[PDB]
Amino acid sequence: SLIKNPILRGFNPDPSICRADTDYYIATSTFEWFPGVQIHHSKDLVNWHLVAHPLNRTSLLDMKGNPNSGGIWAPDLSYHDGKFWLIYTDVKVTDGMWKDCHNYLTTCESVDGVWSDPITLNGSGFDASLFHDNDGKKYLVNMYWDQRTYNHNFYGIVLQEYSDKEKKLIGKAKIIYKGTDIKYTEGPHIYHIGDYYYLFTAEGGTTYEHSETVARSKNIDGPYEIDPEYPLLTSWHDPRNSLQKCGHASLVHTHTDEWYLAHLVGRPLPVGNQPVLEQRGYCPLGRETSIQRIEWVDNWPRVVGGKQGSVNVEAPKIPEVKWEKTYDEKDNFDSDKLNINFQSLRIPLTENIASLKAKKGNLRLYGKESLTSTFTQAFIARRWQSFKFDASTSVSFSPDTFQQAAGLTCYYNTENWSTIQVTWNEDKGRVIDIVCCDNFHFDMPLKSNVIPIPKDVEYIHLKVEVRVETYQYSYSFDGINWSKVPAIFESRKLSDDYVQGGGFFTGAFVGINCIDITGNNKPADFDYFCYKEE
Amino acid sequence: SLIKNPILRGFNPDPSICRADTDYYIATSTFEWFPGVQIHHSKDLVNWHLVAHPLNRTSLLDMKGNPNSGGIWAPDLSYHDGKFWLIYTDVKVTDGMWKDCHNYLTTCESVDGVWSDPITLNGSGFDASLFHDNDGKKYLVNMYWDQRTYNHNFYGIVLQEYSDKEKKLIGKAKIIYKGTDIKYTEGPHIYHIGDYYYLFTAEGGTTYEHSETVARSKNIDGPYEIDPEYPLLTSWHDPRNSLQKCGHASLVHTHTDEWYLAHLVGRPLPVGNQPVLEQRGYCPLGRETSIQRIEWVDNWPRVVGGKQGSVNVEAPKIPEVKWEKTYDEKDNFDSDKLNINFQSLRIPLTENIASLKAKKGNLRLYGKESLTSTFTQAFIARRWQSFKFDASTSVSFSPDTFQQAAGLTCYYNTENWSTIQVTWNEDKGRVIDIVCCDNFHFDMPLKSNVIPIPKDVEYIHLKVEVRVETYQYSYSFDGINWSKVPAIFESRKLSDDYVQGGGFFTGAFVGINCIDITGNNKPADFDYFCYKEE
Amino acid sequence: SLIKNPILRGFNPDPSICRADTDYYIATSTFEWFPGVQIHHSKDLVNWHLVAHPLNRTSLLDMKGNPNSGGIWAPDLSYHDGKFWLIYTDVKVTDGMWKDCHNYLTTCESVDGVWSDPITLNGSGFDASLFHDNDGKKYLVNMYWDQRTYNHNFYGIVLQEYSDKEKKLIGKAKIIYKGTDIKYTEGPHIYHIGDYYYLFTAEGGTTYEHSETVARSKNIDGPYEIDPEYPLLTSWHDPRNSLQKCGHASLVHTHTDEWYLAHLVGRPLPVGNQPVLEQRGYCPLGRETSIQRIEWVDNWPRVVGGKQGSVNVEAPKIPEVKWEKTYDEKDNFDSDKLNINFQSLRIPLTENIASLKAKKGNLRLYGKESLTSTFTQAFIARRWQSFKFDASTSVSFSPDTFQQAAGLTCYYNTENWSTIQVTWNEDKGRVIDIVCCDNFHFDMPLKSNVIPIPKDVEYIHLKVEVRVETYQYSYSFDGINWSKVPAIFESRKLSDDYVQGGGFFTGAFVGINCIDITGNNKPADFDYFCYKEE
Ligand SMILES: [Ca+2]
Ligand SMILES: [Ca+2]
Ligand SMILES: [Ca+2]
Repeated sequence: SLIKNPILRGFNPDPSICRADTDYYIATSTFEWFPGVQIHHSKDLVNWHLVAHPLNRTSLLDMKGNPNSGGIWAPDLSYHDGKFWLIYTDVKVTDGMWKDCHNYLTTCESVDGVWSDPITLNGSGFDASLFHDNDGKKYLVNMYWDQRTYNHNFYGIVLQEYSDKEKKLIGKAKIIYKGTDIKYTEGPHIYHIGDYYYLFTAEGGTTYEHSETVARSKNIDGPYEIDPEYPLLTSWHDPRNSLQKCGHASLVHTHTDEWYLAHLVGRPLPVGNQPVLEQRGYCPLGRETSIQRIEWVDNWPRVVGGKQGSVNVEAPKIPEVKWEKTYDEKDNFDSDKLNINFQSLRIPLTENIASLKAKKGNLRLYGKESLTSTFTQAFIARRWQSFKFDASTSVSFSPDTFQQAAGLTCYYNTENWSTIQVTWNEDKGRVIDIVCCDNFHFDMPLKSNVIPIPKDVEYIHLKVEVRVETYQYSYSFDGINWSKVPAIFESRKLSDDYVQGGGFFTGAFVGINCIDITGNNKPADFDYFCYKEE
Repeated sequence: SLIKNPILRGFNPDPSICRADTDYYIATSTFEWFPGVQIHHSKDLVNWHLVAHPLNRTSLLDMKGNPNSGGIWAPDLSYHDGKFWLIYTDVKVTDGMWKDCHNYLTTCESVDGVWSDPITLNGSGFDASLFHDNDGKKYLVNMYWDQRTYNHNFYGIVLQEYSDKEKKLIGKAKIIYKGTDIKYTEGPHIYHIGDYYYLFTAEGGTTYEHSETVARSKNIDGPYEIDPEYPLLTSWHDPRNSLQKCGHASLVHTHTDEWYLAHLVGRPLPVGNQPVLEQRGYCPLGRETSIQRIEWVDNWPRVVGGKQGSVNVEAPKIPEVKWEKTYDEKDNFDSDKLNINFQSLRIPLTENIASLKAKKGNLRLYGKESLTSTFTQAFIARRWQSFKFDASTSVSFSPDTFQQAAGLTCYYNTENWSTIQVTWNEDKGRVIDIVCCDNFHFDMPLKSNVIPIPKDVEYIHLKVEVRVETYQYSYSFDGINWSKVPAIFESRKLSDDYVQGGGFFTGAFVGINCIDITGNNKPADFDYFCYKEE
Repeated sequence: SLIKNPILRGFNPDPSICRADTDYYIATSTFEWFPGVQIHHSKDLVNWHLVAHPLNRTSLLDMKGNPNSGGIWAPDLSYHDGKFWLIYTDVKVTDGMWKDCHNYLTTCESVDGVWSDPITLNGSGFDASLFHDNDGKKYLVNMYWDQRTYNHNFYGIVLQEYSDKEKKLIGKAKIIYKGTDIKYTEGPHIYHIGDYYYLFTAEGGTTYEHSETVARSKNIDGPYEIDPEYPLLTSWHDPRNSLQKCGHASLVHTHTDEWYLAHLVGRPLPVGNQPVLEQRGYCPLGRETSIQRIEWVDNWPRVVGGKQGSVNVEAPKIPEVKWEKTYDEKDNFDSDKLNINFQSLRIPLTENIASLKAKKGNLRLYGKESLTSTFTQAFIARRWQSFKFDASTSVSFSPDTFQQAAGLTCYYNTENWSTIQVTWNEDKGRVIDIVCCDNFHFDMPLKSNVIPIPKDVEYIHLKVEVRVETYQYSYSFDGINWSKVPAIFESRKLSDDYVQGGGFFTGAFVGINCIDITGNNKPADFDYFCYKEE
């Protein structure tokens, strides 16, 4: 069988792969999207399904007010002593001389279970990872941040013993490794294999310069020798490769005695007839997860097929297990549980923000704050996972002020989004309008040419057609006949590469929202949500 | 004798003056500074003292993660039916096409008591104010925000009945007034006096273009006719006047049948030999509160002495009552209660952040997040209230990493501050260092020329000398002999006028903090805090 | 009758008014536009006509390569000893800590005669002016530039005797006046009237803060006393006045013993429902010339009708004399003299750039450099002189590459313009296209939708309709039926107030050009040029 990369499409960065007997799991980072930490499962490493988000209660994860691309950075998922261990990081400051954050540990018998109250770790840097050694000792490793303005911020990798008995870090923390001249040394994981401790790190930063390198030591404290052939993984030198930004990896040893390496990538939109070294590309699907096969040479791991990483990869010798889709293309909102592929921003949804119970067969969003708010938005959304797809919904809404709007939205962060809305105007009553924000530049391109909605229309149908480099919205008053709204958007503008600011770590979403600035919590009822990839 | 403006110095904007029998109060806005809403008291309108901050627990005010210059905007303090009524606004979004915010009402029989849990009002704009009519009815007025990108955002003034019985706004909301051509129409207050309802509004924005205008109507919902002589109050046309930005006013009728108008102002640093129309000034003391005498002509109020506002103002006919200072110039941290002049950022202090109990005679700050964090800083500060002063402290601190730092800080917001710190270096051990941020540009100007601290020094004394246009830090190991540190700072860079971004609404502070990025909560012990104006 | 301001419409700044017996003249600045210095004539001060541009040969004026808004700044025209004297300034550096410039004197018996080769003066500042005293002595006054970065650049007014006999400045130069606290002291002119030397200066800068102030002395050297009522002229304090930016004035004493004051102004486009103090306006007609009546009070001049400047002004007691228009609404290019309302950029036109002698009834432009070049553009243009007008042309052109284009253009400077062009495309052949530049942001909004021109079309008609806040281009293949190009432009973007950079001193023009990058000098024949105001 063949692995066809990427294995986890759309926004799914920083893969932490972990084996539990013959089950395989990957944890990916979720940043401001709630509930936190995606966990996907596989039997064969080829086919994956989404199965859990452990961080689903305020006591585990409180991101109210968190900056864009703050919150959950690279997660670390392990399996030891018969249970799963999750190290996660809440990032509070995403730019400037500091990166204030807090690391925590939680555990659970199963990935989809009720995770334990969190244990407080440290905050010396992000990318915390829990290593379970073969002598029963446990160690936390993370990057150590140097805020000093005349120094590179990535001071190296710190190691400190973790005591499960005391439920805290113990002993002295030590810097064990400083990285290579590529720098941005982060993503540490340790593996004790045969004669060595192997320290895997990401380097170069999570852009086109991304890489993974491996160092080794006979003792856990180092010093570590660097692979003479470093990096292990990178496509920096090959701008034509389908998989770019190859780094932030983690290693798995299969029950079939084979070796695979999960890592993030970006897949740029077509760059066209433009300088291939200069214009490396825009990635609206964010950072995704791929897996490479590893072979060993002179006691160093090496990527089969070359450092750049390959698209089609020989799968492990395991019977094929494909999964049915975890969502319906047309979700009629007939269940009381919101589909696992939907997230909301920063905080748990409550019945005062969203309800599937108020009116059977509908999702009712009670209007809250605007698309620019980092507090409470009545907004659920799912990832773009293809460059070509249709998404649609229909909504009943009776706004009586321009302070009320409900609609379909393509969204990256609070200053990068577009939306088609049902809202209201003094002279025309209920109308369809377009609103967008392009790195904090706001526009309403239709101006007075909004589209009036007849009083007798109950559900207004709204659709977006995403077609690689561009996308466009349409509406329908009968669910059959659609009309195009003349605002065409560039997909590249909902990409990690385009958005401004220190945090550019998520990806494009498509979703539905209800805004009510007045405080009246006006309800909008959505009859369905469609997502269909082409 | 005479009132000498400003009556409330340093950061004290948006004055809401309120009479209760023969006591007078002014509430001012506090934004991200906690506890919220400053209330000062006076018998005579001449002498004022700081007495309360009602919003002092999370159930009233939850500002964790709030943007700079979000949180508490203009407050509204009234006295009716034997108790005080405070309307306040928590602003969550301070820039862009929306200004997401939430208005609330709380009451108390005394300004310094335990205020009631907040009643939820609306969010259609800020500057909410509660008007008690003489027929038992009550109304809320506030600005109505228009987010549409092709429109000015200030749509006018909205009115809605408030029901004390039902604990909520009732009936329909109505736009009662659209303002003049100066626009930015906000700060609405209604006064029913004789035959008229008078509607006061601030206009022009809280910059050098600030003003106040009065309109009147026979009925509460208008139409309102505008004073032919508008504005009531403004120094926009007079760049040389000592008081600038004159606006956002409230009216009081004294028990001596006299009329006074509290309003905000800015007092620029000397502009020097520079064009007086172009460089209107930098105000490191933020917006302060002044009060003018009012006289009535043809049933319109008029500012005695001219629209620009005067520094010296005839006092009401009340026996003078002066107040003891509300702080000591040298605070020895000898009491279990932190001085009323100190605030912290956003959230309640807890014993895990700051303690006066852990080591009596010291304030112990347990290190938390950096100076750039909008979450939890172990940082207490007080307002600059003069252009010339000294402030100093001494600190006992044993950092073992550059991730730990404690010191004296002059601070405006998370991207505008400077500090002298006890911290640590690999080669020199404990050292004194300088850090600063100038509109998100960071620097550490001493570079390798940090100042080693001898192992035997227990408390390191730190001082800032503020001298109008500039300020500079010094240190001492003995408390007697000071050494200047060669980094000279510009006071104008800690001013409303200098700082970048949509929220520029506080003012300069000086205080003491402790940072510990590691997560070890390393304690710094501060023996005293001095503040002495020259 | 009444004078109706402005008397000189469109780009006509810095008026230097001059009486010669019973003729009145006003010179205005022309910056990079050639030939230099516009001179208008009048018998009555009510009716004006454009009659001369003295600086019409390279020996007088060499601006090849000059920065936008460099070249000819405020001119100074006087009449004395039977002839005209013109002081002019060629500014080579328009931004930064210096304003490198050179002042010159030329003379002529008539304004439309052949002016003498220039006498080199000084360079210590711009705004040079020649004062002829009644004792036969003559003096140059100009502003004196201070480049020091910590100082305001406007050091005051320098005075130095000029010797007609020696053809140079003689003796020592002296600073005679430092200006008021408004600063930007420039535009000095001295008038010896009765017992005083009156020194008039512009202050505040040529923005909405512009003004004129008068000071006086019994001796030419000062000290000068400043008018207690200063300024003499300004509308800074009155944002609603029709005439804004009132300053940079000159005084005339008529032969009827009356006093008038020529000055520049800006007339902003409608600002709409926007804060009147904040958005003072965009002026696409640049800075225009107005005239006020002067009365004397206590030996100080005073502006009749108030300092702000009036639109309607009592005329002097002189018979009214009206002038024929100086252009045909439809210019058929039948004369071999290019119409006086046409200028070109920087350099004299030669028969290799533009010729009326190549084909009778056509203006042939031989393609040169792009719209972005400060060197050689084959481009002639006339001022926008109303907010509402049609301009059009028809062009015969056979481009065979996208490197060749000819058409109609609205133009402010090299990085602010738009144009409709006849050009060429690989797939479609000859095409109509649109190109624009918006503060150095370039766009071609039609993209691949360039408009094919049929092979048999010999003249392509091109037109712009300017309609206050917007304008739009159209074309016709038969001169009868017109098609609109779907692109709408904002008139405010061709305004002094919108353009970036240190020099913002001209105004919008409309004209015709031919570009040929290949070096083939391909000819474009223009059959007519229409300009009709409405
Ligand atoms: Ca349904
Ligand atoms: Ca003490
Ligand atoms: Ca012709």
